[PDB]
Amino acid sequence: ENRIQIMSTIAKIYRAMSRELNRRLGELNLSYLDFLVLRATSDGPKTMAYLANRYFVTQSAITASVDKLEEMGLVVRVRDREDRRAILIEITEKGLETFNKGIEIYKKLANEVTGDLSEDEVILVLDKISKILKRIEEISQ
Amino acid sequence: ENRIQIMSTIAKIYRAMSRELNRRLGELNLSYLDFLVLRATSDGPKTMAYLANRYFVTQSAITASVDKLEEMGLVVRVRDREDRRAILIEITEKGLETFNKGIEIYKKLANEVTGDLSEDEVILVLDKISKILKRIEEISQ
Ligand SMILES: [Ca+2]
Ligand SMILES: [Ca+2]
Repeated sequence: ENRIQIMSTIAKIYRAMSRELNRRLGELNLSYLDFLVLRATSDGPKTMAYLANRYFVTQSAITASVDKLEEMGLVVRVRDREDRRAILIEITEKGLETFNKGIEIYKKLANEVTGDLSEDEVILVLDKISKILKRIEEISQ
Repeated sequence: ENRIQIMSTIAKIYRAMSRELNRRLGELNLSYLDFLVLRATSDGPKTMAYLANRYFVTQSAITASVDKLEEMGLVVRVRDREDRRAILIEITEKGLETFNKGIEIYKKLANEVTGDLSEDEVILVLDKISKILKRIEEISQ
């Protein structure tokens, strides 16, 4: 019924958004996934395992995105002073600058799509779907 | 602010749901995408182009899913009596039976994740995000 429609509508929204975001982020020379790696590392270094798990993508996909971001000078691979094997992906100043640009593109698009909604409506939906996310995350992992 | 959180929460929900659905649908010998092909063809034959576009996946991905579904006897490729090139993917009786089983798995999971919400809340969110979907679809294509 409605509970099923809520989830399928959520899925359709994500697909359309991801498609438009890849298009708009293309001007920053980034794909939606590349942007996600930047968003994840913008607040602290992340392990490649974390990146693949958090955003549900293959390790080869993350390796591909990280390699690209590294070539573009947006992130760097940091190794432990002793165990150089344990690797963290750290964002660069340039990476943060590009990320910030990505955020504004995301922000602009989000305003457009949520247009028909008032600040109140927006907040109502957010509080609610936030409970859905908490549950699926508790169930899926 | 909140408009950005709404979209990112929607994205996180989809990823967690898609992951759990692939797990649960695995018992029906299906992946989330296979289920989507069945859902799309359950109400009428669909072109492979439509399938790839509607669910934002590559044509090679759809070809892979359709080939599998065909081997499993869940769908068939129908050719025009004259132009045998124009191909439609039609669901089979067995395909509909499996689809129906998939729906119940989807339905069960949707009830769980939307648990903290009452029928009213569920409906409120649905009416709202439905407007978001209408807009992004108008913008993305
Ligand atoms: Ca758990
Ligand atoms: Ca348009």
